[PDB]
Amino acid sequence: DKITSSDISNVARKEFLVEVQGQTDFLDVFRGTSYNVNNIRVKHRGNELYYGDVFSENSDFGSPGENEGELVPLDGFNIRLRQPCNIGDTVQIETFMDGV
Amino acid sequence: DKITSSDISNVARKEFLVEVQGQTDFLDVFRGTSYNVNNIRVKHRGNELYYGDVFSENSDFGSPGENEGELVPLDGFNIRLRQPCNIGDTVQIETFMDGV
Amino acid sequence: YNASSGQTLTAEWGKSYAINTSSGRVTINLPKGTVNDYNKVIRARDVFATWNVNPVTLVAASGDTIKGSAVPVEINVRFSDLELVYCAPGRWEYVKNKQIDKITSSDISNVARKEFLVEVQGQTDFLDVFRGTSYNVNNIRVKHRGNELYYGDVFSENSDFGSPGENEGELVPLDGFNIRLRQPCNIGDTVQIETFMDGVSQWRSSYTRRQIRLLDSKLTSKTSLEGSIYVTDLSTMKSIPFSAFGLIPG
Amino acid sequence: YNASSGQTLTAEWGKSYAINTSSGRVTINLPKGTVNDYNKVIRARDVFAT
Repeated sequence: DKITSSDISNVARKEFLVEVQGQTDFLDVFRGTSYNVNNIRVKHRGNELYYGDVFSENSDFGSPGENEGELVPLDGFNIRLRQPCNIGDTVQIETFMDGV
Repeated sequence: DKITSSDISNVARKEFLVEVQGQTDFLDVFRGTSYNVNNIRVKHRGNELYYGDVFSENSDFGSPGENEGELVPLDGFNIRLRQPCNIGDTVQIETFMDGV
Repeated sequence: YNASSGQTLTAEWGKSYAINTSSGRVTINLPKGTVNDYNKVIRARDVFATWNVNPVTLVAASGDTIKGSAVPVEINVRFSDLELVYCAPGRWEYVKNKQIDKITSSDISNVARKEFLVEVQGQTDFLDVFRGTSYNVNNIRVKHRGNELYYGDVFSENSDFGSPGENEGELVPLDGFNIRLRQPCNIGDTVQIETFMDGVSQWRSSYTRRQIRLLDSKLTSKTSLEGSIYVTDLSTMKSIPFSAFGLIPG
Repeated sequence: YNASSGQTLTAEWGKSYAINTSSGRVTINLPKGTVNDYNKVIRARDVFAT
Protein backbone atom coordinates (compact mmCIF):
# COMPACT_ATOMS: atom_id res chain seq x y z
CA ASP A 1 0.00 0.00 0.00
CA LYS A 2 2.92 2.32 0.68
CA ILE A 3 5.79 3.99 -1.14
CA THR A 4 8.24 4.98 1.63
CA SER A 5 10.87 4.76 -0.95
CA SER A 6 14.62 5.57 -1.17
CA ASP A 7 16.68 7.18 1.53
CA ILE A 8 17.13 10.34 3.58
CA SER A 9 20.55 11.85 4.08
CA ASN A 10 21.21 13.76 7.24
CA VAL A 11 21.74 17.48 7.72
CA ALA A 12 22.31 18.95 11.14
CA ARG A 13 23.38 22.47 12.04
CA LYS A 14 25.71 23.78 14.69
CA GLU A 15 26.23 27.53 14.91
CA PHE A 16 29.57 28.78 16.18
CA LEU A 17 29.26 32.17 17.81
CA VAL A 18 32.72 33.61 17.31
CA GLU A 19 34.49 35.23 20.24
CA VAL A 20 37.98 36.25 21.33
CA GLN A 21 38.88 36.92 17.68
CA GLY A 22 41.41 34.21 16.73
CA GLN A 23 39.17 31.27 15.96
CA THR A 24 40.53 30.36 12.51
CA ASP A 25 39.60 26.70 13.09
CA PHE A 26 36.91 24.52 14.66
CA LEU A 27 37.60 21.04 15.95
CA ASP A 28 35.78 17.69 15.72
CA VAL A 29 33.10 19.44 13.59
CA PHE A 30 29.94 17.95 15.06
CA ARG A 31 31.16 16.41 18.29
CA GLY A 32 30.56 12.80 17.30
CA THR A 33 32.37 11.29 14.34
CA SER A 34 33.19 13.32 11.25
CA TYR A 35 32.13 15.98 8.80
CA ASN A 36 31.18 14.97 5.26
CA VAL A 37 33.48 16.97 3.01
CA ASN A 38 31.68 16.83 -0.34
CA ASN A 39 29.16 19.50 0.65
CA ILE A 40 30.98 22.21 2.58
CA ARG A 41 28.77 24.17 4.97
CA VAL A 42 30.05 27.20 6.88
CA LYS A 43 28.52 30.68 7.25
CA HIS A 44 29.56 34.10 8.45
CA ARG A 45 25.84 34.66 7.82
CA GLY A 46 27.51 35.38 4.64
CA ASN A 47 27.58 31.69 3.68
CA GLU A 48 31.25 30.89 3.20
CA LEU A 49 32.73 29.97 -0.17
CA TYR A 50 33.30 26.45 -1.43
CA TYR A 51 36.06 24.38 -0.11
CA GLY A 52 35.87 23.01 -3.65
CA ASP A 53 37.16 20.14 -5.77
CA VAL A 54 40.46 22.05 -5.96
CA PHE A 55 41.41 23.66 -2.68
CA SER A 56 42.47 27.16 -3.64
CA GLU A 57 43.51 30.50 -2.29
CA ASN A 58 40.20 31.44 -3.92
CA SER A 59 38.35 28.89 -1.81
CA ASP A 60 38.55 30.37 1.67
CA PHE A 61 38.82 27.40 3.97
CA GLY A 62 41.54 26.54 6.43
CA SER A 63 40.99 22.78 6.81
CA PRO A 64 42.19 21.25 10.02
CA GLY A 65 44.95 22.90 11.96
CA GLU A 66 47.49 23.36 9.17
CA ASN A 67 50.88 24.58 10.36
CA GLU A 68 51.15 27.53 7.97
CA GLY A 69 48.98 28.72 5.17
CA GLU A 70 46.12 26.29 5.44
CA LEU A 71 45.82 22.61 4.64
CA VAL A 72 45.07 21.71 1.03
CA PRO A 73 43.06 18.58 1.99
CA LEU A 74 39.87 18.93 4.01
CA ASP A 75 39.19 16.66 6.98
CA GLY A 76 35.80 15.89 8.46
CA PHE A 77 36.61 16.13 12.17
CA ASN A 78 38.62 19.32 12.41
CA ILE A 79 38.25 22.26 10.08
CA ARG A 80 40.20 25.47 9.85
CA LEU A 81 39.41 28.81 8.24
CA ARG A 82 41.69 31.38 6.68
CA GLN A 83 39.92 34.01 8.65
CA PRO A 84 40.07 35.19 12.23
CA CYS A 85 36.52 36.35 11.46
CA ASN A 86 35.34 38.48 14.36
CA ILE A 87 33.69 38.02 17.72
CA GLY A 88 29.95 38.08 17.15
CA ASP A 89 30.44 37.40 13.43
CA THR A 90 29.13 33.93 13.54
CA VAL A 91 30.76 30.95 11.90
CA GLN A 92 27.74 28.79 11.17
CA ILE A 93 28.70 25.30 10.06
CA GLU A 94 26.48 22.44 8.89
CA THR A 95 26.98 19.04 7.31
CA PHE A 96 25.23 16.86 4.86
CA MET A 97 26.16 13.64 6.60
CA ASP A 98 25.42 10.03 5.79
CA GLY A 99 24.42 8.58 9.14
CA VAL A 100 23.28 10.62 12.11
CA ASP B 1 5.24 3.22 -14.95
CA LYS B 2 8.00 4.50 -12.66
CA ILE B 3 6.86 5.94 -9.32
CA THR B 4 8.71 8.50 -7.23
CA SER B 5 9.23 9.62 -3.64
CA SER B 6 10.08 13.16 -2.68
CA ASP B 7 11.56 15.79 -0.28
CA ILE B 8 9.17 18.72 0.21
CA SER B 9 7.26 16.76 2.85
CA ASN B 10 10.50 16.56 4.83
CA VAL B 11 11.88 19.96 3.63
CA ALA B 12 9.93 23.19 3.09
CA ARG B 13 10.66 26.91 3.43
CA LYS B 14 9.11 30.39 3.06
CA GLU B 15 10.62 33.85 2.57
CA PHE B 16 9.23 37.28 3.35
CA LEU B 17 9.83 40.63 1.71
CA VAL B 18 9.42 43.08 4.60
CA GLU B 19 7.10 46.10 4.47
CA VAL B 20 5.60 48.76 6.74
CA GLN B 21 8.45 48.28 9.25
CA GLY B 22 6.84 46.88 12.42
CA GLN B 23 6.52 43.21 11.57
CA THR B 24 8.50 42.19 14.65
CA ASP B 25 6.64 38.87 14.59
CA PHE B 26 5.52 36.34 12.01
CA LEU B 27 2.35 34.37 12.60
CA ASP B 28 1.71 30.66 11.94
CA VAL B 29 5.27 30.85 10.53
CA PHE B 30 4.62 28.77 7.43
CA ARG B 31 0.95 28.49 6.60
CA GLY B 32 -0.36 25.77 8.91
CA THR B 33 0.42 23.62 11.97
CA SER B 34 3.76 23.59 13.79
CA TYR B 35 7.26 24.71 13.12
CA ASN B 36 9.88 22.54 14.80
CA VAL B 37 12.08 24.42 17.26
CA ASN B 38 15.23 22.30 17.05
CA ASN B 39 16.27 23.46 13.56
CA ILE B 40 16.00 27.17 12.82
CA ARG B 41 16.51 29.29 9.74
CA VAL B 42 15.96 33.02 9.83
CA LYS B 43 17.66 34.74 6.93
CA HIS B 44 18.15 38.45 6.42
CA ARG B 45 19.90 37.25 3.22
CA GLY B 46 22.43 36.98 5.87
CA ASN B 47 21.28 33.84 7.71
CA GLU B 48 20.24 35.24 11.05
CA LEU B 49 21.90 34.11 14.25
CA TYR B 50 20.97 30.95 16.10
CA TYR B 51 17.93 30.93 18.25
CA GLY B 52 20.14 28.38 19.98
CA ASP B 53 19.52 25.79 22.64
CA VAL B 54 18.98 28.82 24.89
CA PHE B 55 16.97 31.87 23.97
CA SER B 56 19.44 34.64 24.73
CA GLU B 57 20.28 38.25 24.08
CA ASN B 58 23.02 36.87 21.82
CA SER B 59 20.55 34.72 19.92
CA ASP B 60 18.31 37.16 18.09
CA PHE B 61 14.78 35.82 17.82
CA GLY B 62 11.39 37.06 18.93
CA SER B 63 9.50 33.76 19.38
CA PRO B 64 5.72 33.74 19.36
CA GLY B 65 3.82 36.91 20.06
CA GLU B 66 5.59 37.85 23.28
CA ASN B 67 3.67 40.67 24.93
CA GLU B 68 6.78 42.69 25.82
CA GLY B 69 10.33 41.84 24.89
CA GLU B 70 10.43 38.55 23.05
CA LEU B 71 9.49 35.15 24.40
CA VAL B 72 11.93 32.68 25.94
CA PRO B 73 10.19 29.48 24.68
CA LEU B 74 9.63 28.86 20.98
CA ASP B 75 6.21 27.78 19.78
CA GLY B 76 6.30 26.24 16.33
CA PHE B 77 3.01 27.90 15.43
CA ASN B 78 3.80 31.59 15.98
CA ILE B 79 7.21 33.24 15.94
CA ARG B 80 8.51 36.74 16.53
CA LEU B 81 11.62 38.76 15.74
CA ARG B 82 13.40 41.20 18.02
CA GLN B 83 14.02 43.47 15.01
CA PRO B 84 11.38 45.18 12.90
CA CYS B 85 14.04 44.89 10.15
CA ASN B 86 13.25 47.33 7.32
CA ILE B 87 11.12 47.63 4.20
CA GLY B 88 12.76 46.04 1.16
CA ASP B 89 14.98 43.61 3.10
CA THR B 90 13.75 40.04 3.22
CA VAL B 91 13.33 37.70 6.18
CA GLN B 92 13.69 34.09 5.07
CA ILE B 93 12.48 31.21 7.24
CA GLU B 94 13.21 27.55 6.49
CA THR B 95 11.78 24.64 8.47
CA PHE B 96 13.07 21.16 9.18
CA MET B 97 10.17 18.85 10.10
CA ASP B 98 10.33 15.05 10.17
CA GLY B 99 7.86 12.63 8.65
CA VAL B 100 6.33 9.94 10.81
CA TYR C 1 25.46 -13.12 -17.80
CA ASN C 2 29.05 -11.94 -17.59
CA ALA C 3 30.86 -8.86 -18.80
CA SER C 4 33.61 -11.36 -19.57
CA SER C 5 31.65 -13.17 -22.26
CA GLY C 6 30.24 -10.62 -24.70
CA GLN C 7 29.74 -6.93 -24.95
CA THR C 8 26.20 -7.99 -25.85
CA LEU C 9 23.42 -10.33 -24.80
CA THR C 10 19.97 -10.50 -26.28
CA ALA C 11 16.32 -11.31 -26.30
CA GLU C 12 15.65 -13.96 -23.68
CA TRP C 13 12.11 -13.05 -22.74
CA GLY C 14 11.68 -14.33 -19.21
CA LYS C 15 15.27 -15.27 -18.49
CA SER C 16 16.47 -12.65 -16.06
CA TYR C 17 20.04 -11.44 -15.84
CA ALA C 18 22.19 -9.85 -13.17
CA ILE C 19 24.69 -7.95 -15.20
CA ASN C 20 28.41 -7.23 -15.14
CA THR C 21 29.86 -4.38 -17.17
CA SER C 22 33.34 -4.62 -15.61
CA SER C 23 35.15 -6.54 -18.35
CA GLY C 24 33.44 -4.71 -21.18
CA ARG C 25 30.46 -2.52 -21.80
CA VAL C 26 27.30 -4.59 -22.16
CA THR C 27 25.10 -3.74 -25.12
CA ILE C 28 21.86 -5.60 -24.51
CA ASN C 29 19.38 -5.90 -27.36
CA LEU C 30 15.87 -7.16 -26.80
CA PRO C 31 13.55 -9.32 -28.91
CA LYS C 32 12.43 -7.66 -32.11
CA GLY C 33 8.97 -7.33 -33.60
CA THR C 34 7.44 -9.12 -30.71
CA VAL C 35 4.18 -9.84 -32.69
CA ASN C 36 1.04 -9.48 -30.56
CA ASP C 37 2.38 -10.66 -27.21
CA TYR C 38 3.23 -7.68 -25.04
CA ASN C 39 2.60 -8.44 -21.39
CA LYS C 40 6.15 -9.83 -21.33
CA VAL C 41 8.26 -8.42 -18.53
CA ILE C 42 12.04 -8.63 -18.75
CA ARG C 43 14.28 -8.49 -15.70
CA ALA C 44 17.80 -7.08 -15.68
CA ARG C 45 19.61 -6.28 -12.48
CA ASP C 46 22.87 -5.71 -10.71
CA VAL C 47 24.09 -8.72 -8.79
CA PHE C 48 26.72 -6.06 -8.23
CA ALA C 49 27.47 -2.63 -9.53
CA THR C 50 29.70 -2.53 -12.46
CA TRP C 51 26.88 -0.42 -13.62
CA ASN C 52 28.15 3.08 -13.46
CA VAL C 53 31.92 2.69 -14.11
CA ASN C 54 31.69 0.85 -17.43
CA PRO C 55 28.09 1.65 -18.44
CA VAL C 56 25.19 -0.47 -19.46
CA THR C 57 23.76 -0.15 -22.93
CA LEU C 58 20.07 -1.00 -23.32
CA VAL C 59 18.66 -1.40 -26.82
CA ALA C 60 15.25 -1.54 -28.34
CA ALA C 61 16.48 -2.04 -31.88
CA SER C 62 14.07 -0.45 -34.38
CA GLY C 63 11.01 -2.63 -33.73
CA ASP C 64 8.92 -1.36 -30.85
CA THR C 65 10.38 1.54 -28.92
CA ILE C 66 11.34 1.31 -25.33
CA LYS C 67 10.34 4.95 -24.89
CA GLY C 68 10.15 7.89 -27.23
CA SER C 69 13.09 7.85 -29.61
CA ALA C 70 14.02 4.24 -28.68
CA VAL C 71 17.63 5.34 -29.31
CA PRO C 72 19.58 3.06 -26.97
CA VAL C 73 19.15 4.09 -23.37
CA GLU C 74 22.34 3.78 -21.37
CA ILE C 75 22.58 3.05 -17.66
CA ASN C 76 25.51 4.69 -15.92
CA VAL C 77 23.58 4.27 -12.65
CA ARG C 78 25.69 2.18 -10.28
CA PHE C 79 23.01 -0.06 -8.88
CA SER C 80 20.10 -0.53 -11.20
CA ASP C 81 17.24 -2.94 -11.75
CA LEU C 82 15.39 -3.30 -15.03
CA GLU C 83 11.78 -4.12 -15.82
CA LEU C 84 10.50 -3.23 -19.26
CA VAL C 85 7.51 -4.88 -20.84
CA TYR C 86 6.40 -5.05 -24.39
CA CYS C 87 3.40 -2.72 -24.04
CA ALA C 88 0.61 -2.48 -26.57
CA PRO C 89 1.68 0.96 -27.98
CA GLY C 90 4.80 -0.79 -29.29
CA ARG C 91 6.51 0.47 -26.21
CA TRP C 92 8.91 -0.83 -23.58
CA GLU C 93 8.47 0.94 -20.25
CA TYR C 94 11.26 0.65 -17.70
CA VAL C 95 10.95 2.54 -14.47
CA LYS C 96 13.18 5.48 -13.49
CA ASN C 97 16.43 3.53 -12.97
CA LYS C 98 15.26 2.10 -9.66
CA GLN C 99 18.54 0.80 -8.35
CA ILE C 100 17.05 -0.91 -5.57
CA ASP C 101 17.73 2.26 -3.50
CA LYS C 102 14.25 2.77 -4.63
CA ILE C 103 12.48 5.62 -6.41
CA THR C 104 14.93 8.27 -7.57
CA SER C 105 16.90 11.41 -7.27
CA SER C 106 19.57 10.57 -9.83
CA ASP C 107 23.04 12.19 -9.83
CA ILE C 108 20.93 14.66 -7.94
CA SER C 109 22.41 12.85 -4.92
CA ASN C 110 19.69 14.80 -3.12
CA VAL C 111 20.70 18.08 -1.53
CA ALA C 112 23.79 19.29 -3.35
CA ARG C 113 25.94 22.38 -3.88
CA LYS C 114 27.76 24.30 -6.59
CA GLU C 115 29.59 27.62 -6.62
CA PHE C 116 30.35 29.94 -9.51
CA LEU C 117 33.36 32.08 -9.00
CA VAL C 118 32.33 34.84 -11.35
CA GLU C 119 34.93 36.15 -13.79
CA VAL C 120 35.17 38.78 -16.56
CA GLN C 121 32.20 40.36 -14.74
CA GLY C 122 29.06 39.76 -16.78
CA GLN C 123 28.23 36.09 -16.52
CA THR C 124 24.76 37.07 -15.33
CA ASP C 125 23.24 33.94 -16.85
CA PHE C 126 24.69 30.67 -15.59
CA LEU C 127 24.26 27.73 -17.93
CA ASP C 128 23.14 24.12 -17.28
CA VAL C 129 23.17 24.68 -13.46
CA PHE C 130 24.33 21.40 -11.88
CA ARG C 131 26.28 19.33 -14.38
CA GLY C 132 23.77 16.86 -15.85
CA THR C 133 20.08 16.01 -15.67
CA SER C 134 17.89 18.75 -14.27
CA TYR C 135 17.77 21.29 -11.54
CA ASN C 136 14.74 20.96 -9.27
CA VAL C 137 12.07 23.64 -9.61
CA ASN C 138 10.97 23.13 -5.99
CA ASN C 139 13.52 25.31 -4.15
CA ILE C 140 16.55 27.50 -4.74
CA ARG C 141 19.97 28.34 -3.62
CA VAL C 142 21.74 31.17 -5.42
CA LYS C 143 24.20 33.47 -3.68
CA HIS C 144 26.36 36.60 -3.88
CA ARG C 145 28.21 35.02 -0.89
CA GLY C 146 25.52 36.94 0.86
CA ASN C 147 22.33 34.91 0.51
CA GLU C 148 20.34 35.96 -2.53
CA LEU C 149 16.90 37.46 -2.39
CA TYR C 150 14.04 34.98 -2.28
CA TYR C 151 13.13 33.75 -5.72
CA GLY C 152 9.36 33.95 -5.30
CA ASP C 153 6.66 31.87 -6.96
CA VAL C 154 5.83 34.50 -9.58
CA PHE C 155 8.95 36.08 -10.88
CA SER C 156 9.22 39.69 -9.77
CA GLU C 157 11.58 42.55 -10.32
CA ASN C 158 11.44 42.29 -6.52
CA SER C 159 12.51 38.65 -6.17
CA ASP C 160 15.99 38.63 -7.63
CA PHE C 161 16.93 35.90 -10.04
CA GLY C 162 16.88 35.68 -13.80
CA SER C 163 15.67 32.16 -14.56
CA PRO C 164 17.25 30.79 -17.69
CA GLY C 165 18.88 33.06 -20.18
CA GLU C 166 16.16 35.62 -20.81
CA ASN C 167 17.41 37.78 -23.68
CA GLU C 168 16.31 40.95 -21.86
CA GLY C 169 15.29 40.62 -18.23
CA GLU C 170 14.36 37.47 -16.36
CA LEU C 171 12.59 34.48 -17.89
CA VAL C 172 8.95 34.32 -16.79
CA PRO C 173 9.15 30.56 -16.17
CA LEU C 174 12.24 29.07 -14.51
CA ASP C 175 13.71 26.09 -16.29
CA GLY C 176 15.80 23.73 -14.26
CA PHE C 177 18.74 23.50 -16.63
CA ASN C 178 19.76 27.07 -17.43
CA ILE C 179 19.54 29.77 -14.78
CA ARG C 180 19.95 33.52 -15.09
CA LEU C 181 21.00 36.02 -12.44
CA ARG C 182 20.07 39.68 -12.64
CA GLN C 183 23.38 40.89 -11.38
CA PRO C 184 26.58 40.50 -13.37
CA CYS C 185 28.18 40.41 -9.91
CA ASN C 186 31.94 40.84 -10.33
CA ILE C 187 35.17 38.97 -10.84
CA GLY C 188 35.88 37.69 -7.35
CA ASP C 189 32.21 37.94 -6.31
CA THR C 190 30.83 34.43 -6.57
CA VAL C 191 27.41 33.16 -7.58
CA GLN C 192 26.53 29.96 -5.73
CA ILE C 193 23.59 27.74 -6.53
CA GLU C 194 21.57 24.78 -5.22
CA THR C 195 18.09 23.38 -5.39
CA PHE C 196 16.52 21.43 -2.50
CA MET C 197 15.94 17.77 -1.70
CA ASP C 198 17.00 14.99 0.80
CA GLY C 199 14.44 15.91 3.42
CA VAL C 200 16.01 16.10 6.86
CA SER C 201 16.82 13.80 9.77
CA GLN C 202 15.00 13.88 13.09
CA TRP C 203 16.89 13.04 16.26
CA ARG C 204 13.51 12.59 17.98
CA SER C 205 13.41 11.82 21.67
CA SER C 206 16.16 9.70 23.23
CA TYR C 207 13.97 8.13 25.93
CA THR C 208 11.60 10.58 27.65
CA ARG C 209 8.61 8.84 29.27
CA ARG C 210 4.92 9.15 30.17
CA GLN C 211 2.69 8.46 33.15
CA ILE C 212 -1.06 8.99 33.60
CA ARG C 213 -3.20 9.57 36.67
CA LEU C 214 -6.93 9.26 36.37
CA LEU C 215 -9.55 9.34 39.05
CA ASP C 216 -12.99 8.14 38.19
CA SER C 217 -16.20 9.93 37.38
CA LYS C 218 -17.29 12.77 39.73
CA LEU C 219 -14.46 12.05 42.18
CA THR C 220 -12.30 14.10 39.89
CA SER C 221 -15.30 16.13 38.71
CA LYS C 222 -12.56 17.51 36.43
CA THR C 223 -11.61 16.50 32.91
CA SER C 224 -8.33 14.98 31.78
CA LEU C 225 -5.30 17.27 31.72
CA GLU C 226 -2.31 16.59 29.44
CA GLY C 227 -0.76 13.36 30.75
CA SER C 228 -1.37 14.70 34.29
CA ILE C 229 -5.09 14.21 34.88
CA TYR C 230 -7.31 11.73 33.15
CA VAL C 231 -10.96 11.05 33.93
CA THR C 232 -13.55 8.43 33.01
CA ASP C 233 -15.70 5.69 34.40
CA LEU C 234 -12.98 3.09 34.84
CA SER C 235 -15.26 0.05 34.63
CA THR C 236 -17.10 1.51 31.62
CA MET C 237 -14.08 2.07 29.35
CA LYS C 238 -11.28 -0.43 29.15
CA SER C 239 -7.94 0.74 27.70
CA ILE C 240 -6.84 4.29 26.88
CA PRO C 241 -6.61 6.40 23.79
CA PHE C 242 -3.49 8.30 24.33
CA SER C 243 -3.63 11.82 23.72
CA ALA C 244 -4.17 11.00 27.36
CA PHE C 245 -0.41 10.94 27.85
CA GLY C 246 1.67 13.96 26.89
CA LEU C 247 2.09 13.90 23.10
CA ILE C 248 4.86 15.61 21.09
CA PRO C 249 5.31 15.02 17.31
CA GLY C 250 8.06 12.54 17.31
CA TYR D 1 -7.37 -10.74 -19.81
CA ASN D 2 -9.57 -8.94 -22.30
CA ALA D 3 -12.63 -6.81 -21.62
CA SER D 4 -14.35 -8.49 -24.55
CA SER D 5 -14.79 -11.81 -22.78
CA GLY D 6 -16.53 -10.86 -19.59
CA GLN D 7 -17.46 -7.47 -18.28
CA THR D 8 -16.13 -9.08 -15.09
CA LEU D 9 -13.20 -11.36 -14.31
CA THR D 10 -13.08 -13.48 -11.17
CA ALA D 11 -11.15 -15.15 -8.50
CA GLU D 12 -8.01 -16.99 -9.58
CA TRP D 13 -5.32 -15.87 -7.15
CA GLY D 14 -1.80 -16.66 -8.27
CA LYS D 15 -2.65 -15.90 -11.90
CA SER D 16 -1.21 -12.67 -13.16
CA TYR D 17 -3.68 -10.71 -15.23
CA ALA D 18 -2.72 -8.37 -18.03
CA ILE D 19 -5.86 -6.34 -18.34
CA ASN D 20 -7.74 -4.89 -21.25
CA THR D 21 -10.76 -2.74 -20.34
CA SER D 22 -11.21 -1.40 -23.88
CA SER D 23 -14.25 -3.53 -24.72
CA GLY D 24 -15.78 -3.05 -21.29
CA ARG D 25 -14.88 -2.07 -17.77
CA VAL D 26 -13.33 -4.98 -15.91
CA THR D 27 -15.27 -5.74 -12.76
CA ILE D 28 -12.82 -7.99 -10.98
CA ASN D 29 -14.67 -10.05 -8.40
CA LEU D 30 -12.19 -11.75 -6.11
CA PRO D 31 -12.94 -14.84 -3.98
CA LYS D 32 -14.66 -14.45 -0.67
CA GLY D 33 -14.46 -16.54 2.48
CA THR D 34 -10.93 -17.52 1.79
CA VAL D 35 -10.66 -19.45 5.16
CA ASN D 36 -7.51 -18.58 7.07
CA ASP D 37 -5.07 -18.96 4.22
CA TYR D 38 -3.97 -15.48 3.30
CA ASN D 39 -0.39 -15.72 2.07
CA LYS D 40 -1.78 -15.36 -1.47
CA VAL D 41 -1.47 -12.36 -3.74
CA ILE D 42 -3.40 -11.81 -6.91
CA ARG D 43 -1.62 -10.26 -9.87
CA ALA D 44 -3.27 -7.76 -12.16
CA ARG D 45 -1.34 -5.28 -14.23
CA ASP D 46 -1.54 -3.27 -17.43
CA VAL D 47 -0.03 -4.92 -20.48
CA PHE D 48 -1.08 -1.48 -21.74
CA ALA D 49 -3.33 1.32 -20.59
CA THR D 50 -6.94 0.63 -21.07
